Amino acid sequence: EETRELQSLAAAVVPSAQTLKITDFSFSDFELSDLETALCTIRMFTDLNLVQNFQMKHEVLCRWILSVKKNYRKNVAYHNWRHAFNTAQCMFAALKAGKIQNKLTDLEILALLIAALSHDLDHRGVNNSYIQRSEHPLAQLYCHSIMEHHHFDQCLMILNSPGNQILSGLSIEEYKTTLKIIKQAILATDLALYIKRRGEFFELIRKNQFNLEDPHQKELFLAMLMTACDLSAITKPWPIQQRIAELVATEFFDQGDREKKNKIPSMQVGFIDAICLQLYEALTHVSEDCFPLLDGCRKNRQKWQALAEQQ
Ligand SMILES: [Mg+2]
Ligand SMILES: [Zn+2]
Repeated sequence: EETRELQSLAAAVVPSAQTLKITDFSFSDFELSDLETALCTIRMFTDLNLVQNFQMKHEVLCRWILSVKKNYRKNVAYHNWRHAFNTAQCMFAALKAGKIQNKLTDLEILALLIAALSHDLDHRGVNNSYIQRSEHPLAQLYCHSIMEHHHFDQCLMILNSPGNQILSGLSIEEYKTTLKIIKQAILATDLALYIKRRGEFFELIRKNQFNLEDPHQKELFLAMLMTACDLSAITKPWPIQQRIAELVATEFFDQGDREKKNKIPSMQVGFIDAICLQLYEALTHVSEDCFPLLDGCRKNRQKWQALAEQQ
């Protein structure tokens, strides 16, 4: 923890969302410093009116952002702070440009932004087995989103750390509700759960029966939205997506955790067809203004497929 970094961040001016380009679905962070990503994150909380509605003190929000960033591992090629930051930025764009904000309560928005920023906390890389030391070595197949429970645990620890309590201003009831939504939001990032619930979502939509007013359906939508944001690197402009695919590959093969480009195109096409395309199609139906995520995903499939056919 750099007291210098905190002082620096807390005293800095925070440019507008438009100046920071965070309202753009095509947003990239390659040109940004860590400080710049922290400032963008402050703007996200501010423009979603979370700072006002829940009386967050500036220094506390600043300290919390820095604690979150610090608890991601910089030696992990893809699953690091930049991934979480980008997941949060997609959530912001989906709520604003995507116009999903007016469809949710203030607590759901608050929880979704916190969850997006915290969903992969302390990730050690996909090529590194997550070991649950608190369970028997022969009985470690809970598969009940074990790593995600760990990410949530990390999130709660930071939310409760001295000087980092950004939810201090909520009443006890609001606090319990918010924690519950954050927890379900983080667990939703387990792709296994996404695949398990995909069916309902797609069916409900197929029959114009999707009712966001239904508590069960709304919870379902929040889970789908988290997945859409977690996977959004797949919708980025071509040069950015190539870079992001490169990072994932590195973490997977070169043990960027703690044959290649040649196999990447086929792999991205497969992932787009098996998981991504349908999700963004469904999201666009919920909110047409989310179309650019779908457009971006389709454009990338064609680019990767072309390379797959070897140019
Ligand atoms: Mg994850
Ligand atoms: Zn993730």
